[PDB]
Formats: sequence, C-alpha cells, structure tokens
Amino acid sequence: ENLYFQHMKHGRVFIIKSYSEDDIHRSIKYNIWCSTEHGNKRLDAAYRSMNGKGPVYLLFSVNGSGHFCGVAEMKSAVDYNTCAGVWSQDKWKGRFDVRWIFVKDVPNSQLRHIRLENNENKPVTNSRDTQEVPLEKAKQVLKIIASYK
Ligand SMILES: CNc1ncnc2c1ncn2C
Ligand SMILES: [Cl-]
Ligand SMILES: [Cl-]
Ligand SMILES: [Cl-]
Repeated sequence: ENLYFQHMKHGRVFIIKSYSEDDIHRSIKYNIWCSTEHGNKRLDAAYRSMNGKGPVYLLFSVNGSGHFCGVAEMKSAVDYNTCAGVWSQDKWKGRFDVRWIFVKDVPNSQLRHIRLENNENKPVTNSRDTQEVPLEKAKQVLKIIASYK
C-alpha cells in the first residue's frame, strides 16, 4: 500500500494550463512561472496564507496536448514587477519561483474520472488555468501521476 498522503491536511493544489510548450521548458530550466493577473492573485493568496504549513502544488498541462506534463511546487510569493517579455506571449506580468517535482507525461485518460465538486463536477482534465483542486481529489491525482509509467 501507499498511505503517504493520509493525515496531510495542509496543502493546496492548482491546475496550471500553458498554451506554450516553450514556456513549460523555460519553467523547468529556470524554476519560475507566471500566470494571469487573477491567476497570480489566487496563487499568491494561497501561498501567503499557507505560511509554510504545507505545500502549494501545481499540476501543469499544455492546452490541447491531451496530457499533464509535470508537477511543481510554488516556492515564492508573486513578484509583480519583473522583466517583461520573457515568455512566449507578452501577456504575463510578474514572476514567482517554483521547484519542479515530476516531469513526466500522464495521459488525460488516467485522470479524467476524477471530478471536481468545486467546478460543476467536471473532470479535472477539463480545468482552466489556476483551477483549484479540492485536497481529497488532489491526493488521488498525485497518486496517479506518481505511479504512472
Ligand atoms: C507563462 N505562463 C503561461 N504561459 C502560457 N500560457 C499560460 C500561462 N499562464 C496561463 N496560461 C494559459
Ligand atoms: Cl486556460
Ligand atoms: Cl476562471
Ligand atoms: Cl479541500
């Protein structure tokens, strides 16, 4: 068995959607990310109010690719005033640190049966950027990602 995730109460988990494969590669290389304004605001609030008591995990997926590509942990608050134009599109304002945990492709077929009660019971694989995942569903997703091969 594997009960690593039992009794974990502090932890928050979000979907990250990237239109760009390039941005994924740059995030893996330099351990940084940036979301939309409302996306950054959601993550910064969860990171700050967690106050080191647990992790904020990020489940990355390239829109249209049909698979999740990895897991990272958020490792800083959002700096909203940073160099512009470092990503594929000039849409994103700011930067925060991440630490990538898993880089592996996990087909949506492995995850589509987990549904998010906070998003109209939709499959977790039909989420938008910074969709938050309830902790109990997030544990199921993480166990799947870690044990896929
Ligand atoms: C640099 N961050 C990003 N890159 C590409 N796409 C994104 C991003 N955030 C949200 N979406 C949809
Ligand atoms: Cl999106
Ligand atoms: Cl939204
Ligand atoms: Cl929850």
